[PDB]
Amino acid sequence: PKNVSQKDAEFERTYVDEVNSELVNIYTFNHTVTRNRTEGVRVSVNVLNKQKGAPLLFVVRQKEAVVSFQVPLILRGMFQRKYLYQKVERTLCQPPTKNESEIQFFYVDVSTLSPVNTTYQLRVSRMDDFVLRTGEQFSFNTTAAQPQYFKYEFPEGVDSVIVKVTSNKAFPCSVISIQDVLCPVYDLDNNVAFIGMYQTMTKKAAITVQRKDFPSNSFYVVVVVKTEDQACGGSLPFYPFAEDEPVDQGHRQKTLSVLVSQAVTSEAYVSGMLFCLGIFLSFYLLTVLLACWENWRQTIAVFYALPVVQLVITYQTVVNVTGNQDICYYNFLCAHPLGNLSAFNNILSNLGYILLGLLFLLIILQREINHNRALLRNDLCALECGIPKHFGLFYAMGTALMMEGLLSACYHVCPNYTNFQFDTSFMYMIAGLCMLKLYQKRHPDINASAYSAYACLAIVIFFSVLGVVFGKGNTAFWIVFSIIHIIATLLLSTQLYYMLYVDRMVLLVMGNVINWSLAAYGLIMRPNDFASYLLAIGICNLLLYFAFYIIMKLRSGERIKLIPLLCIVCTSVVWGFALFFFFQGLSTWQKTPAESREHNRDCILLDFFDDHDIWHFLSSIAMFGSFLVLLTLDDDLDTVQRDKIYVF
Amino acid sequence: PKNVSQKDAEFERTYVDEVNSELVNIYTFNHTVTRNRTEGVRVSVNVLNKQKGAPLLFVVRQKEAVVSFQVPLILRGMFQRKYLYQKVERTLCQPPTKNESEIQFFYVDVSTLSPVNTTYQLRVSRMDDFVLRTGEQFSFNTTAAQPQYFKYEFPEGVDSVIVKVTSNKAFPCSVISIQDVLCPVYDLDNNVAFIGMYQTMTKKAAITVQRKDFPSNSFYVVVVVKTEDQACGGSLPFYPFAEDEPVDQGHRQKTLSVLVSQAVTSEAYVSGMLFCLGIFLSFYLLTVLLACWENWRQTIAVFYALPVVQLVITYQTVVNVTGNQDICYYNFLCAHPLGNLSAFNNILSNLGYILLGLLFLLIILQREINHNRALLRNDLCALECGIPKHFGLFYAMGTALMMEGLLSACYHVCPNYTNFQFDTSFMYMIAGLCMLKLYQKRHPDINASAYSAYACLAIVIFFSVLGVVFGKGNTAFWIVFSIIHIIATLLLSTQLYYMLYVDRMVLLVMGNVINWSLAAYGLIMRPNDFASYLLAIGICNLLLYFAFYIIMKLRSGERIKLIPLLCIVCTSVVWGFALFFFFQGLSTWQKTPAESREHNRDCILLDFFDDHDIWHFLSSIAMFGSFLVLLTLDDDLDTVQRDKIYVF
Ligand SMILES: *[C@@H]1O[C@H](CO)[C@@H](O[C@@H]2O[C@H](CO)[C@@H](O)[C@H](O)[C@H]2NC(C)=O)[C@H](O)[C@H]1NC(C)=O
Ligand SMILES: *[C@@H]1O[C@H](CO)[C@@H](O[C@@H]2O[C@H](CO)[C@@H](O)[C@H](O)[C@H]2NC(C)=O)[C@H](O)[C@H]1NC(C)=O
Ligand SMILES: *[C@@H]1O[C@H](CO)[C@@H](O[C@@H]2O[C@H](CO)[C@@H](O)[C@H](O)[C@H]2NC(C)=O)[C@H](O)[C@H]1NC(C)=O
Ligand SMILES: *[C@@H]1O[C@H](CO)[C@@H](O[C@@H]2O[C@H](CO)[C@@H](O)[C@H](O)[C@H]2NC(C)=O)[C@H](O)[C@H]1NC(C)=O
Ligand SMILES: *[C@@H]1O[C@H](CO)[C@@H](O)[C@H](O)[C@H]1NC(C)=O
Ligand SMILES: *[C@@H]1O[C@H](CO)[C@@H](O)[C@H](O)[C@H]1NC(C)=O
Ligand SMILES: *[C@@H]1O[C@H](CO)[C@@H](O)[C@H](O)[C@H]1NC(C)=O
Ligand SMILES: *[C@@H]1O[C@H](CO)[C@@H](O)[C@H](O)[C@H]1NC(C)=O
Ligand SMILES: [Zn+2]
Ligand SMILES: [Zn+2]
Repeated sequence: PKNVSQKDAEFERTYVDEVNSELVNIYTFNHTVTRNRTEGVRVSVNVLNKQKGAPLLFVVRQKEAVVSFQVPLILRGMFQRKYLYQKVERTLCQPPTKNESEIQFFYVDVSTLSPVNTTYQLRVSRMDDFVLRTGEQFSFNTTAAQPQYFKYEFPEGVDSVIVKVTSNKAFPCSVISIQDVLCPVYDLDNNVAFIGMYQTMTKKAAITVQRKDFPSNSFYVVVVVKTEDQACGGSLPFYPFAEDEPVDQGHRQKTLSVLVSQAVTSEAYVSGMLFCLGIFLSFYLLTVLLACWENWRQTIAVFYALPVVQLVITYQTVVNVTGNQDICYYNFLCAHPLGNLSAFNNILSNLGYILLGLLFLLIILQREINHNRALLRNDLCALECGIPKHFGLFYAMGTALMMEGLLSACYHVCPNYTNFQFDTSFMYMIAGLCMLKLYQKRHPDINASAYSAYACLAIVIFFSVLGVVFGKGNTAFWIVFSIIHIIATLLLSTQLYYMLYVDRMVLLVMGNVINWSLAAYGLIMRPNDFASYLLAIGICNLLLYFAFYIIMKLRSGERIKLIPLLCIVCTSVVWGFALFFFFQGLSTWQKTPAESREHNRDCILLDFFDDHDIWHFLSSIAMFGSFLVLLTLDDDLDTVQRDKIYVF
Repeated sequence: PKNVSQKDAEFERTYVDEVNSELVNIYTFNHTVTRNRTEGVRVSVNVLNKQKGAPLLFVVRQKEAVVSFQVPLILRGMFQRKYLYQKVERTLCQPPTKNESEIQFFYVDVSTLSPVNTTYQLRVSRMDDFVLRTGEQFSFNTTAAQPQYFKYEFPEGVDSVIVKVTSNKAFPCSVISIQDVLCPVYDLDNNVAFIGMYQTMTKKAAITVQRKDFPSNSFYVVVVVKTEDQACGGSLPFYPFAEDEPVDQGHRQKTLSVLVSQAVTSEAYVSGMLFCLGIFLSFYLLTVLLACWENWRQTIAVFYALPVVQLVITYQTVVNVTGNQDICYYNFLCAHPLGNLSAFNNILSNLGYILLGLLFLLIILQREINHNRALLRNDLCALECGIPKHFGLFYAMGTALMMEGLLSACYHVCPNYTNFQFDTSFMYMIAGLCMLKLYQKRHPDINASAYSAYACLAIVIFFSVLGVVFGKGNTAFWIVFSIIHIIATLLLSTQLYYMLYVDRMVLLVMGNVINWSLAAYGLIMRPNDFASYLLAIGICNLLLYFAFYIIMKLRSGERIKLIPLLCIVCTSVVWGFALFFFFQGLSTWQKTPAESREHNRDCILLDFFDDHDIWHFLSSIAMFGSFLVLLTLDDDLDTVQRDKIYVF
C-alpha cells in the first residue's frame, strides 16, 4: 500500500527528506545515557515550503513516552486568532534510569496526508547544557513553538535556591515554570500552568524553591513563550491576518538567562531578627535611661482589619496551593519564606510601628499619671498654667501607629492590587491626626465642637480608592486630580487669610508654591498611585505645618528647649531618609504582575531587608519623633503662667 | 529492520493484535463526513496484560491533527502519586469541512519498545450521540483515562443556553468545560482549564453560555474526571500503593447527564424588573394614601463598603476573563447575566432594602417636621406628654437598612467565601439597633450615657469572622459557641433579675428556654455558618423582646392601637416567611464550590427570582414593618399626659 522508509540516523545531522501521502519516514536514533550525567536531547524540525492543505505530522516515540506535534504548528490567540510557526523544537522527556549505563533507542515518525511532496529538515541535537549549576548563567533562545526546559540538581548542603531569569527585551510574554523531575514535562502553552510554581515574565522572574518540595532533589525550569503580550500587559494585536488565514509568527524570539543561586541561610533570619528588635529596643532602653535621669534628678481599625485578614488567608493559601505567583506583588528577589508566609522580611520590618507605638503609649501614660498626680497636689502651674494638657489624642496617635503596623504587616503577607489601600491609608490618618493636633493644642476651645476626624478620614478614603479602581488616568484623571490639588491649595490659602501677620502670609505663600511643585509631579500624571502621593503630599504638608508652628513659637519669643530641638532634627533627618526610600518604591499593585516584576530589586541591608522594609523602620522612627515633638514642643510654655496674650 | 503491518481496518470491530519491539501495526480507517451531521469518532484501546517495563504507545494521525497517548496511561496525583489506567478512550478531533461530502482517512499507529509480546484491543466506534439537542438528556460513562466531549449547535432564534450536568454519586471529581469549536479540543487533565468556562462538579454543574461568545454558533461540552477528590473536597488518599509502583485505578467511573436548555428570555428580565418595583412602589403609594387620609381628615458603612467594592471589581473581572466559575458561589441554576454581572437577579432583589429604607427615612422626616411644628405651636402634649420622641435612632435604622441593601447587592454580584460577612453583618447591627431602641424609648435617661453601639458591633463582628476563618468546628468549636450562647442566656437572665414581676420572670424564663432550643441547633454543631445563625438568633431574640414589650404594654393598661396591631401581624407573618426562606438557604460560602453546587436550586418566582431573593424582598418588608411598629407602638401614650408612674 504505502512505502515506509525505516532508516538508521546518526544524531547530529540535518536530514532533508521528502514525504507525501504515500511515504512515511522512520528514523532510528541510538544514544547512551548515564545516571551521573542526565544530558537530555532536543528534536528540531523545520518545514521549508508551507503546505496549506495538510500540515506535516511528527511523532517522537521513546521507551516510556510519545511526543507528537504538527509542523507548521498553529497556536491559539486571544480572539479566534491562529499563529503559524514553521519551526518546532522540543526537548525529549527522559525517565530515570534503573541500571547504571543504558543504550536507549527512540524513533522519530514523519508523515503527512498532503498529496504533494513536502520537504523538511530534522536534526536531533544532544544538549550538554541541560544541567544547571549554581551561580552559572545560561543564555538561550526560545520561541512559542520552541519551548526549553532545564534540570537543576540540588548540591549537598543546600536547602533552598532561587531561580532568576532575566531578559534584555520585555516582549514577547513568557511563562517560567518550576516542575518536579517526573516525566512528562509540561512545556506547552496549554499545560504549562497545570503543576508547579509558574509566573509570567517580561524582564525579570524570580522563583524560590526548596528541597522539601521535591523528594528527587531536582526540578525542571520550564520556559514557555506566550504568543500574545496582553497578559504581560503590553499591547493587544487588533489587525494581523484577517479571518481564517493563520498569521505567520516565529520572528518573535525571547532571549533569557537563568541564574540559580543559593538562597539566604538561617543566619540572615537570626540577624534580621536581632536587627529588628535591637534597633527599636534601643529606643526602649533610651527612654528608660531618660526616665531614670529625671527621677534621680528630681473601632475604625477593627472594621478596616477584618476584611484584611479574610483576604490574607484566602490569597496566601491560593498562592501556596495553586503555584500561581502572579497573584501577590511580592519582591520576589528579596522575599524570604518562613512557614506559610512567602515574604517574612516585610512582616518582620513592620514590627517597628508596633513597638514604637507601644513605647509612645507608655510615655503618654506616664505623662498622664504625672499630670494627674500634680493636679492632686493642687499645683497652680498644673491647674491653670501652660498649654492645656490633652493626652487622649496622643493615645489616638499611638494606637494609630500600632494599628498601622498591624495592618501593613497583614497587607505585606501578600501585597496585591486588591490590598493597596490597606498599607497607605492609616498613615494618612496618622498624618491627618498630627494635622490639627497642634491646632487643638493651641486652640482647645475650637476642638470642643470640631467634628473633623470622620470628615477627614472619609475624604481621604474616598479619594484614594475609586480613582484607582476606575482607571489609571484617562489622559488624565490625574491631571484632574492635580486641579483638585490646586483648589485644595486655594482652600489652604483661604484658611491662611482667616488666620494676621505678613510673615505668616509669605510662609503660606511658599507653602502653596511647594504644593504646586508637588502638583507638577501630580502632572506627567502620577505614574504611580495616588495612594503613595496622598501619603507623600500629606507628609510634606505635615512637615510644612510643623515648620509653620515652630517659626510661630520662635517669633512669639517662646524658646524651644533642647529636647524638642533634638527631636526636631532627628525627625527631619529620619523623615528625609524615609521619604527617599518611599520615593524609590514604585509600581507594585497598579501595574500588571509581569510588568511589576521588572522593578524588583535585591536585598540591601543584612541580606534580608529591602528598601520598603527600610521605609517601615524609618517611618516609625520618624513618626515617633513627630509625636515626641508634639509632646514636648510647648514645654517652655508649661513651666510658666498661661499666656495673657491671645493664642496665635 | 523492523516489520510494519499496514492493514486496512473496518470501523466497528475489536482488533486483538500482538506488538513487540520488532513489530509496528498500522491501521487505516476510511469514513465519510458531512457538514450537516458532524458525527465525531471515538478510539478505544485496552491493554489486556500489563507491561511493567515499557508502555504501549498509540498514535492517531488525522489530516490536521495528531493525538498520541500511552497505554497503560499513568496520571499524576497530588503528592507524587501515579495512577495506572489500562483502558484509554479519546474522541478524535474533527476540523470543519470546506466541501459538502468528504471521504477522510485517519491512521492509528500502535508500537512499543518492550521486547516481550503484548496484546491489545483497538475499536474505533462512530458516535451518533455527538450532537446535543435542547431538552434532551444523555447519560454516559467517563473515566479519568476516558474523557468525553459533545457538540451543541445553537438553534435559530436562541441567544443563550444553560448546560446542566447531573450525577447520581458525588465522586469522583470532574471538570466540565465549555469550549469553542476550533480544533483541537482540550480534554486532558492538564489542559482542560486552558480556555473556556470550566467548573468542578460532584453532583451538579450548570454553565450559562451565549451566542455572542462563539462566532461559530456551537461549542464543545468537555467533561474530564479528576483522579483525586481533594479539590472537590471529599477526602485525601493517604495509603494506595507505596513509593514508585503506580496505583491501579479505572474502577472509578462517573455517570453524568448533560441537559442543554434554552435560557430565560428578555421577558423574564422585564417581568422581574416590574415585580421588583411594583411591590415596593406599592408601599410608596400606600403610605401616600395613608398620609393623604390624615391630611384631609385633619461612617462605619463607608469603611465597610470600600474593600467590598474593590473585591467586587477584582473577583468579577477575574471570573469573567479566566472562566474559572469555581471562584464565585453563585446560584448557577438561577443566576441570570446582565452585562458584566453574572447574577442580576440577586442584585435586583436587593432593591427592596434600598427603596423601603428610603421610604422609612421619608416617613421619619415627615414625623420629625410635624413634631417640630407642634413644638413651635407650644402644645403642652408635644412638649411634656407621651414617650419622648427621638427620631435620630430611627434615622440610623433607616440608613442601616439602605446600606444593608447596598452592601448585600455588592456581595451578591459575586457571593464568595471571601465575602460572607458582608451580607449578614449589617442585618445583625440593624437588629442590634432595634434591640434597645425600645429600651431607649422607655428609658431615654439611660441612653444619655449608653455607649453600647460600638461595643455591640465589635462583639458581633469579632464573633462572626475568626471562628469561621480558623475552622468549621473542631468537634466542636461550635459546641464551644453553644456554651457561649448558654452563658449569654445566663447574662440575659441576669439582666432580667435586674429589671420586678412574676410574669416578666416567667416570660424571660421561656425566652431562655427558646434560646437553649436554638442552642441545640448550635449543636449537631453549625453545619451552617454562625453568620446565618447570629442573624437568626438575633432576629429570634428581637422578636422575643418585641413580644415582651407588647405584653408589658397590655399589662400596664396601655392599649395598642389599630395601626400598631396591623403592623405587628404583618411583621410577624412576613418575618415567619422570611425566616423560612432564610432557613432554606444553606451551605454556600463555607463548603467547597463543587460541594456548594450540589445544593443549588432552580428559580421559583417568575422564572427569575430564587429563594434567597425572596428572602431579600421579605426581610426588607419585615424590617420596615418592625421599624413601623417601633414608630407607632406608643402612640396611645403620646395622646395623653406623660405617665406619673415610673417607667417599666
Ligand atoms: C547505532 O545505530 C547504527 C546501526 O545500528 C550504528 O551507528 C553508526 O551507523 C552507521 C552505519 O549504518 C555508521 O556511521 C557506523 O558504522 C555506526 N557506528 C558508529 C559508532 O557511528 C551503531 O552500530 C549503533 N550503535 C549502537 C550502540 O548500537
Ligand atoms: C539568539 O538569536 C540571536 C538573533 O539571531 C542570535 O544572534 C545572532 O547569532 C548569529 C549566529 O549565527 C550571528 O551571526 C548574529 O550576528 C547574531 N546577531 C546579533 C547578535 O544581533 C544569537 O546567537 C542566538 N543565541 C543562541 C544561543 O543561539
Ligand atoms: C475503505 O477501505 C477498504 C479498502 O480501501 C474498503 O472497505 C472494505 O474493505 C474490505 C476489503 O478489504 C471489505 O469489507 C469491503 O470489500 C470494503 N468495502 C466495504 C464497503 O466494506 C473500501 O473500499 C474503502 N472505502 C472507500 C470509500 O474508499
Ligand atoms: C455505565 O457503567 C455502568 C456500570 O457498569 C453500566 O451499568 C451496567 O451495564 C451493563 C451493560 O452491559 C449491565 O449488564 C449491568 O447490569 C449494568 N449495571 C448496573 C446498571 O448496575 C452502564 O450501562 C454504563 N452506561 C453506559 C452508557 O455504557
Ligand atoms: C518504497 O519505499 C522506499 C522508501 O524510499 C523506497 O524503496 C521507494 O521509494 C519505494 N518503492 C516503490 C514505491 O516502488
Ligand atoms: C541492566 O539491564 C539488563 C537488561 O535486562 C540486565 O540484564 C542487567 O542485569 C542490568 N544490570 C544490572 C547491573 O542489574
Ligand atoms: C513482517 O511483518 C509482517 C507483519 O505481520 C509479516 O509479514 C511478518 O510477521 C513479518 N515477516 C518476517 C518477520 O519475516
Ligand atoms: C471537493 O474537493 C475536491 C478535491 O480537490 C475538488 O476537486 C472539488 O472541486 C471539491 N468540490 C467542490 C464542490 O468544490
Ligand atoms: Zn508597606
Ligand atoms: Zn443574600
